[PDB]
Amino acid sequence: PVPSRARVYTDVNTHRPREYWDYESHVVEWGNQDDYQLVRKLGRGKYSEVFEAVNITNNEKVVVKILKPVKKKKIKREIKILENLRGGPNIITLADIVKDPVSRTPALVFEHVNNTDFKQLYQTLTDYDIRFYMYEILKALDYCHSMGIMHRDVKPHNVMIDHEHRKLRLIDWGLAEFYHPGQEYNVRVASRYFKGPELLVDYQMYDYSLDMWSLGCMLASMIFRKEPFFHGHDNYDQLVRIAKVLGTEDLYDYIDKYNIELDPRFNDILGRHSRKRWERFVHSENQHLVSPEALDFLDKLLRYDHQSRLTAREAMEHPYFYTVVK
Repeated sequence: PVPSRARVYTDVNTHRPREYWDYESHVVEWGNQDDYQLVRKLGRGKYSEVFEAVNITNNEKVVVKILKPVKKKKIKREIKILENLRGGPNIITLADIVKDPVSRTPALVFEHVNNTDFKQLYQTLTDYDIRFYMYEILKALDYCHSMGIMHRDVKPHNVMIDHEHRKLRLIDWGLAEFYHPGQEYNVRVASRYFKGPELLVDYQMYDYSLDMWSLGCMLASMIFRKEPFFHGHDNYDQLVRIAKVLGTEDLYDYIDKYNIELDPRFNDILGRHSRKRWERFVHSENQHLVSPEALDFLDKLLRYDHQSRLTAREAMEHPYFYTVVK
């Protein structure tokens, strides 16, 4: 396996004090439990129950995430990432961190954002709406990459949209990591439909560009109205359905370039496939969302070679966003 480096923000953490990325030695400063009053449940998560609440101290609208017991190392990482990124554009802000003195169980308190069900939301988005919100997610990603942090779970579930106020937040940093040039990460880190080829072929020296693939998947679902775009049945099958769109030739070039040991179990399932034109996924029900610049932007995000992909700031430059600059 040939080593790899991020083309941007390569050395952010290299020139940052230990205290910035050494989340393990980070000490949490707790708030008061009794400062918060629960109002409504917002639904079950896999690792937390989420409640609508109010800070009775200053009457601020809050959301509290009551955590299920999980390894504390993981939550310390999330907290330190949240703290390092606070104030950033379209980054959810951690307001406070509290603990229940009777049950010991911790809970994270975030700013309230009024979220619309994304399933019904993408169904009504205008051409401008896709560009605008895409430009907003980009803001959060460039910011967080510039702070030496990969999100690693970019997907519609983790994007809070308040449509009436056209306000967007990137949430759920529980999988996020600090980028260190040369470091090998574990690849079991995204949601299936949003995993980058680098994860699926078990290439460990990845970077911020992973998020840009995921953001690519989101764009493909929005402009084509096919959510999710790559609907694989498992990790192996996920690559196959990517290969069915991007082609097997560029996939094999990708492994060769990085001297990747492709899992022997891929031998009978990949086959041969050609690069499809993006205009093939265009029909009369989604046509109004698709423009030449949209298809160019997408093609420059969905590529096997993670180094080839547009960086977040390079993506903000694209023709596709020329109207959303006002």
